[PDB]
Amino acid sequence: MDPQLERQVETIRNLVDSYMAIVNKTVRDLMPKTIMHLMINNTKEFIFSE
Repeated sequence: MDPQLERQVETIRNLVDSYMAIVNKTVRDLMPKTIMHLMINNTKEFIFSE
């Protein structure tokens, strides 16, 4: 299967790397936004109002 698996393995690996690059961009973006929405702003609301 070496004539096939060699190419199939390389094909899959390149696809995985590209897709994971996209996922890393998305998570880097979401995390600061998620933290601000749920943690910092609620703290400001509590300190002023509660």
